[PDB]
Amino acid sequence: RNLRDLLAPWVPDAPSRALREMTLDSRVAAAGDLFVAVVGHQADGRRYIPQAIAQGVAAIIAEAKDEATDGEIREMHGVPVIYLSQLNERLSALAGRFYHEPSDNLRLVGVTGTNGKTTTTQLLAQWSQLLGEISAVMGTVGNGLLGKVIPGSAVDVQHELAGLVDQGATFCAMEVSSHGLVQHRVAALKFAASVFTNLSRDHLDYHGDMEHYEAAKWLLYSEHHCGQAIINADDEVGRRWLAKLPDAVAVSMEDHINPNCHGRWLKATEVNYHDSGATIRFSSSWGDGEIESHLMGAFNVSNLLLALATLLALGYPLADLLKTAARLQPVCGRMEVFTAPGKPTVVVDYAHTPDALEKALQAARLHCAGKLWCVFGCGGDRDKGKRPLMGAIAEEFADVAVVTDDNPRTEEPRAIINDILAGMLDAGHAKVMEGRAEAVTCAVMQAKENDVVLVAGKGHEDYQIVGNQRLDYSDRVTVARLLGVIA
Repeated sequence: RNLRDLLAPWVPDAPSRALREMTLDSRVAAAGDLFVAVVGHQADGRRYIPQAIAQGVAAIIAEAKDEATDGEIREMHGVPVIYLSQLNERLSALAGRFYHEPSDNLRLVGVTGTNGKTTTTQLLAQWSQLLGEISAVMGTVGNGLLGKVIPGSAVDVQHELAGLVDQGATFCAMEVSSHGLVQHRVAALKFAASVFTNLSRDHLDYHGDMEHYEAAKWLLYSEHHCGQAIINADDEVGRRWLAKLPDAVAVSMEDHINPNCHGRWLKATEVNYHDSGATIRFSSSWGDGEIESHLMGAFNVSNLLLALATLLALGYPLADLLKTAARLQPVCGRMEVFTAPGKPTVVVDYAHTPDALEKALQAARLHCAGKLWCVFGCGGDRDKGKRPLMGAIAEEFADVAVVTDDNPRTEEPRAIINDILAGMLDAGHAKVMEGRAEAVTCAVMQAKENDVVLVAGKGHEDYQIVGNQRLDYSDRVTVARLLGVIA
């Protein structure tokens, strides 16, 4: 790491200086560092140049706006200060070079969209690893090699990706937020593939607004190295973009592939939602097949198909993907299915809002031949508004609502339950059982073999907050033990 080499693409004259780390934060800027002084929203890093110098940074790269011309090399207390125009725009490229282009030394797949990013990223990372990659993820859950994900500027992105390259990662599945993209946080990453789960947002009913939003996004897209484009054709915006991208892969489970285009495509032709997952029959430009997914609900069929289409597009052989699909697992505590011979199917999901609970129940219903049970409660000492809404949802979308406790904290547990019941048309038809473990047990032990019990609100969280006490408790463990299986 040398300032002169770092800057060679942009500034030919730059002085030679050994550099340690690259940081935007003057507070942590230490001896030998490159401090990068940016102008942000109500913050100007140039103000902190004297501090950084006093802390012994080897060099500084600074926003040129108002202060200097692009490429201008100055010197303050024997420290080179190099000014660059549009530094925010170029920060990704700058950090990329500094960290030896990590995205050129592994297969990076970006996933964008409002929903399904985490799941699709997890599936990409899992499936690629099943086929022999050392895979990693970067997303909302955290960053790391698979099974080692620990819970962010353009510099942080490149640095983290370099970290992963150093740990041996050959594949990385990255969640890309709309906000990250707009702020040029992934501007210089070489994506092998970019996956769109959707491109549809609220607040775009005026066609001028839809046009500006789309224009902004198309502009951003055109500036990035997206690689193979894999787009969900079941999304309306998805379809519009597919019409403009003859090389993009169209993915559908709802009959939106237009075969006249002769493009690359992948479509589920039939899905059987059953008591332990989904059997997905599909055709594609790569060949046809049948996958046994152990994920639940229609949305996860879509996510799986997107990951499949992506890996096919990257050249992973269909036969090997088919042979490994049954090993794909859900994100822990996300529509995570528990089955045991001759017992009801039990799904653990973290759904703890009206919208999430509704979606979870609708997903569970697809796999449910008998009655759908919903075991849930609401957090105490928190916003109470969702309580009757969750009651109404449980009553509507389940056949049996079992209302119980879920982190009652210092609030009277029964009072929370009463607020839930208040939301129902027929509270008397709900079952109430206090002690969460007892409520779970009640549903699981009474439910028929062909029933499904959704246990909602905790997912992977292994505690029940009663009073001030963080009591050891797991829905997953409770369910596993009742079914005689292992969590």
